Amino acid sequence: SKGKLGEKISQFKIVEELKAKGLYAYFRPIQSKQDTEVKIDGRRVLMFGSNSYLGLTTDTRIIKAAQDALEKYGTGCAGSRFLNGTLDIHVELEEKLSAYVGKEAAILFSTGFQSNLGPLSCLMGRNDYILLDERDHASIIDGSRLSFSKVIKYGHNNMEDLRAKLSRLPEDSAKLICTDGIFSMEGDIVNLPELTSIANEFDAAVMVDDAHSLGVIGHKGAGTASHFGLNDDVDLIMGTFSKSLASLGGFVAGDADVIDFLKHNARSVMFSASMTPASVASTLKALEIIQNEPEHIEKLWKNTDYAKAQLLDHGFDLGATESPILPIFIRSNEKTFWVTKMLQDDGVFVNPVVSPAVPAEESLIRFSLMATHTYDQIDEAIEKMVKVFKQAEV
Amino acid sequence: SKGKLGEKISQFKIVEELKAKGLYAYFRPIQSKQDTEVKIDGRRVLMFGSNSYLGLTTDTRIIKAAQDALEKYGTGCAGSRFLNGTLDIHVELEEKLSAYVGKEAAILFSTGFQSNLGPLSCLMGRNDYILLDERDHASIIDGSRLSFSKVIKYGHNNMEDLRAKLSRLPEDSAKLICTDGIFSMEGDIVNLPELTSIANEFDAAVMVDDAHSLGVIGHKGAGTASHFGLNDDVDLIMGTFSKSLASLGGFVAGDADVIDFLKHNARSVMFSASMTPASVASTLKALEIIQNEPEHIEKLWKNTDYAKAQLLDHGFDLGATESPILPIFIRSNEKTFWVTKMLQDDGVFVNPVVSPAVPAEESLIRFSLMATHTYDQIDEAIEKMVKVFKQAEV
Ligand SMILES: Cc1ncc(COP(=O)(O)O)c(CN[C@@H](CO)C(=O)O)c1O
Ligand SMILES: Cc1ncc(COP(=O)(O)O)c(CN[C@@H](CO)C(=O)O)c1O
Repeated sequence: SKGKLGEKISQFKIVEELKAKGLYAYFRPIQSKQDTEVKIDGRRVLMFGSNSYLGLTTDTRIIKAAQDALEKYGTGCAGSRFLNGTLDIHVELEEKLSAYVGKEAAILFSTGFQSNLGPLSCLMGRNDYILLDERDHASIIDGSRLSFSKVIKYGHNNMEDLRAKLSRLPEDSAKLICTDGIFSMEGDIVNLPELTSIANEFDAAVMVDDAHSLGVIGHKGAGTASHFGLNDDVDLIMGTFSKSLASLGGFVAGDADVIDFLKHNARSVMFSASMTPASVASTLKALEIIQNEPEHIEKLWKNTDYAKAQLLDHGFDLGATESPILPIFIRSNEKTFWVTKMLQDDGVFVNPVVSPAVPAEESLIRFSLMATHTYDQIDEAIEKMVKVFKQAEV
Repeated sequence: SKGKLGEKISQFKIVEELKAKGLYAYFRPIQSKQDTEVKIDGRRVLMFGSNSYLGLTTDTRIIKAAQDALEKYGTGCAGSRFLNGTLDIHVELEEKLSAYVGKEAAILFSTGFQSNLGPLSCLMGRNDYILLDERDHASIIDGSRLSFSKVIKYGHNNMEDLRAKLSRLPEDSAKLICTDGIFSMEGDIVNLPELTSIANEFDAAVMVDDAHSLGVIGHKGAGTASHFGLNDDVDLIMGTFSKSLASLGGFVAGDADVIDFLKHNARSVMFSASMTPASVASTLKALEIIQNEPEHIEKLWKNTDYAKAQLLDHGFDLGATESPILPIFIRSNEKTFWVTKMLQDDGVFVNPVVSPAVPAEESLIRFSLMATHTYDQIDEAIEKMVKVFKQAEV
C-alpha cells in the first residue's frame, strides 16, 4: 500500500525539474561499446566520463576470451561461490590476483561494491572499531555499517585526526582502518606512509580500496601499496574489475587465514551468485594485458599529463588530483548541470558532481582520461569545454 | 597490522577441521558448464545443488546472445548506470521486465544482492519502520540495516505477529514489509494474501523478493504476486537474474515515481558499475524463452513432483516445500557434513545447511530440481542418497 510511501518520495523534485528544464543527463543511453567515442541517440559523443582507464573494454582479445568462456562454461554459474558457483577459472583468477598484488590469497566478489561489504561487515565486531576516511567510497561506508562495530570517520587524509581518534580507543579492542587508494571525486592519493605508520603504532589492520588505483599506479599497475612500497604494512588489498580491468566484479587479497575467514563469513560472498564465466575470463585476459603490455599505462599517463597541462593552461580550476581523474571546479549546482548538458549536446560526455554529494561552492565536472584517447580528442573536448564555460559564464 | 585481527579470526576452526577430516565440500571447483552433470576434478557429478531451475545457462541461444552483445558492446560499461554505464539494452530489459511482472517501471542492479540493498536502504528513514520475515534472505536483512529506519522481524509466515507488531507502531510513520516470495531454505511460499491484507489495513508498503519465484511460480513464471493474483497489492517486485534467468544481476519493479526515486537515491545503483552487456543480453534472451516456451516450467515441475514423491516414498523426511527446492532433514551437523561429502565422492552434488545458520537438530541437505534433469538422473541420485544415508546411519 502506497500512502506513506508516496509521502516519503514526494519531496524529491530535482529529477523532474532537470527533465522539465531540458537539463537531465543521467542514465544517458549509450548504443555502442564504451570507447573514446560513444553513440547516444545515433550521434557520436567524446567520452571523458569513463572509468575504463586503459580503454580495454574494446580489446578484441578480451572480447574473445569472454566469448570463449561463454562457449565452454555458459552464461552463469547459478549459485554462490560457497556452494555450486565456483569454477576452476575463479580460483585461477584468485591465484593470479594474489600474485599481482603480492599477497597469499584472494577471494572474488561479483561486484566491487560487494568486495567492500565483505571484509568491512565481518572482521570487526562488537566492541571493535572501524576507522574510515570521511571521503571513502559509499561502499566502504555501507560495508562498515553492516558490521556490528563502532564506525568512526576521520578527516580526509588527516593523519593527526586519525591518530587522535585511534588514541582514545580502548587498548583491548581490534581496529581496522579502511581508505580509498585513489579517491575518485578529486583524484587524490591516500597518505599511505603515515596511515600505515599510525596503524603499526596502534596495531590496527589496514585495508585499501584500489578501485581507481589498479591499472593506474604501482608497478605494472598493482596499486597503492605497490606505489608506496608498503605491501608489508597493508593487511587487505581490495580492488574492482569494473574500471581498468574492463569487466565486473572485485576481490580482496591478503593473508590466507584472513581470506579463508572472509570467504566463509562474508555475507556478500556466501549469499550472492558468483561472477559470470565471461567476466572471469575478461578479467584474467585484461590482467595479462596490463602486465605484459606497458604501453597502456604509459599512454594513460601521457594523456593525463597532457590534458592536465592543457586545462591549467586554459585557466580551468582543477582539484588536487594525482590521477587520470581531472576535477574541474564550477562552484554552482545550476551551472554544473547546465555545463554538463550543454557539453552533452555538443558531443562531450563529462560527469557532474553537485549537492547534496558536495556543497554548491565545490560543485564540479570530472574529466577522466583513458589510454586510448588521442591528443586530438582531448583538444576537441577542451575547445568545446572553453566555449561552454563561456556560454554558461563560469 | 595484524595482532588484533589475528585474534578476531582465531576461533574460526570449522573449516580447518572439515579439511583435516577430509569432509570439506565448499567452493568445489567446477570445470564445465553448470548443467545436470558437472565436472569436478575431472569426474562427472550429478548436480542437485543449483539455482538454475530451468537449465538455461547452457542454452545455445542465450550463449549466442551474450557473445553477440560482447561483439557489439564489449566486456563492460565501466561506470554506474547513473553516469556513463547505461546502455540501450539495459533500458530494453527494464521495459521488458516491467511488462513481465506487470509494473510501470524497473531499475536493474548488477547483482540480486544489490537489488535488495537499493530499496531497503533508501525508502524508509528515521522514524519509519521495516518489517521483515525472520527467514528473509541475508540481502534483505543487510539492505534493511543500511536504512536509517527501525528494523523489526516477525515470526516466519506469522501473520498474527506481523499484525501485532504493525499495530504497536505510531500512525504518523511509514512502514514497509519485505518478504521472500519462495523462501529458499525450506522452499515454502509467503502467505501473500494475508500479508497484503494486513499491509492494506496499516497502509504499509509491500516488497517481495522473487529470486526463487521467477521462472518457477506465477503465470509464465512472473512470480509470487502473479501466483496469487495480487499484483495490485504489492508495491515493489524484486527479482534476480542468477537463478532461472541464467545470468547475473537483478531488478526492482514498481510505480514509475517510486522507481525514479530509487534509481537516483539507492547507493547500490548510484555507486556500482552496471551489468555487463553479455549479462543484459543473456537475461533478455532467457526472459523471452521462459515466456515463449512453456515446456521449461512444465518440465521443472514434472521433475519436482516426481523427485518429491520418490523421496517421500523412500522415507526421507522433507521440509514443508512448495517449490523445486526439496529440503531433506538429517538433524545432525556432523552427519550433514559426512553425507554431503560422501555424496560428492559418489558423484552427487547437494548443498548442506548446518549450524550456525540453523540448529543442529534442523540441519539438512537441499536437493534442487532443474527443468533439464531426467527421471533417470533423479533416480540415480536418490539411489545413491539412500545408500549414503544408510552408511551414515541417519
Ligand atoms: C531470496 C534471495 N534474494 C536475493 C538473493 C541475492 O541474489 P544474487 O545471488 O543474484 O546476488 C538471493 C541469492 N541466493 C543465493 C545466491 O544466488 C544464495 O546462495 O543465497 C536469494 O536467495
Ligand atoms: C573507490 C571505489 N570502491 C568501490 C567501488 C565499487 O565497485 P563496482 O562499481 O565495481 O561495484 C567503486 C565504484 N565506483 C563507481 C562505479 O564503478 C561509482 O560510480 O561510484 C569505487 O569508486
